[PDB]
Amino acid sequence: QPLEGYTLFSHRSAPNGFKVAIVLSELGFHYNTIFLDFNLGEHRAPEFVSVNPNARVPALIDHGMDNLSIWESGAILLHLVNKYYKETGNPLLWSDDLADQSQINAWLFFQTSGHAPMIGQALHFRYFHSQKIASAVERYTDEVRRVYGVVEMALAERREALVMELDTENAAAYSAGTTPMSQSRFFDYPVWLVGDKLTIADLAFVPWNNVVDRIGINIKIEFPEVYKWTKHMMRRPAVIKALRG
Amino acid sequence: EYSRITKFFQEQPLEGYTLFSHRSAPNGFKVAIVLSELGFHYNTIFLDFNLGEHRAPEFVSVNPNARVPALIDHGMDNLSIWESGAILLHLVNKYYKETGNPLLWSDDLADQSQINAWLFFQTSGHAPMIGQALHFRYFHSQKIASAVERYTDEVRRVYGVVEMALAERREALVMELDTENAAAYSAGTTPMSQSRFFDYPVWLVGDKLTIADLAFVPWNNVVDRIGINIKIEFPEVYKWTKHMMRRPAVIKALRGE
Repeated sequence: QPLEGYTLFSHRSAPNGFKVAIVLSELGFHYNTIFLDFNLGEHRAPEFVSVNPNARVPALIDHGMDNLSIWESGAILLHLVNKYYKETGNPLLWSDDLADQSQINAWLFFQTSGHAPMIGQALHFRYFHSQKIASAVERYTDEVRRVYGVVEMALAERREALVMELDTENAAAYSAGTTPMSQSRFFDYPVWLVGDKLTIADLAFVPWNNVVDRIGINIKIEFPEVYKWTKHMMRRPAVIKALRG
Repeated sequence: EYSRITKFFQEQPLEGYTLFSHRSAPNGFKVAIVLSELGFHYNTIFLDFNLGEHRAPEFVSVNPNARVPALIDHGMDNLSIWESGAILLHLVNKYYKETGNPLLWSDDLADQSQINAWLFFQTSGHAPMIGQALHFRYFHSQKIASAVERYTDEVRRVYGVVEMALAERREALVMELDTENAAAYSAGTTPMSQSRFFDYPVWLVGDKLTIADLAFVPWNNVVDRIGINIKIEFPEVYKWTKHMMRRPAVIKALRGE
């Protein structure tokens, strides 16, 4: 076990595994990746249960801090941004403002408990359950859509503000609905969930967005803002260099 | 309708806290609990989704998910925090920042990470599973035994991870204190289950009560509705919850306030 660096226990499919890799990369941390293979029982295998009681990906070992283990992608990101800010004095992907950090946590916990889990069941009942049961598939498909509605309405709100301050010349127009914000030349430019800066709250959704297509959800069509917002993230070098393996 | 909710936002205080909850809401009691343990004075407003109080304009903007619990930290320009996981963390950052003492938290980066590990575990794998078992076992448009069975299996699996974890904390506690019997306990001569400190409280993180432990209290008192008999199959969890459920602040939180 190395005494400097990080080790990330993941799995080829694991979306929360790519989520950690992403943040790990955006922050310039050097990490090793070990893909546990559950089709042999290495996830519940004791050497790892010590690192993660939940016996599953994703898990992180902070070699710097006496090989400390952090399971649960949500906690891993808060540990990573905290350590990064403590080290440089620069809150990259985070915020040195308590009010912003709570809003960031709000969206982070909202993603980990109300997005990934709903997408998870939506998949189960649609692909792995022991029988086709529509009422159950539609339950998560509907819930997952509602959550994208929440995210989408928030981003359109942040956008409205931007497109309405860098173009106060036609604000009332882009506000009354008379004319779509699609026509403002200040559209394209990226907006985020909190702090008008990229943070882990925005990143936490990406690995899960690339997959709600196999659940029948077409973000491109039914969630415009969520679409741009994802496209802005996928286009990041660090993310590109991360997503895959 | 929701004029009351729109009224409240026209008379917010400049200090104190307001907690939007619901009689059933377990994460509502979870915030009340931590709010109480930290000595914070709060007002509680039970939204009745029946009159669409959650659809009120003022509520949704201060809380995008339009669900409960939601905490307004009036002292901080009515800063609104809508996730239960985010309400706990905020509360502890403030208490530590103010008093300079990490009650229910920690001032060591390593410990905080362990705390947040469990915190995310409960809010993301524990509460949501229990919710699905409750749904298929009681409110879903048709009975799907396969569904009910799976979600009751998962809470039991999750409860197993917290059990084996507290079981480790106990083995470590009974071996540290009660040194007049450590040799045996390890040798195998004595069961160790008969140590004087066997019913003593063990905590998930740092040998102290944290928000990682309390988060489970509300959900622990609910799993009896899906068959889980904690006292039997999850003894360690049993003592742990009992210890917590016996604290004056927690019982104050419980019996509504």
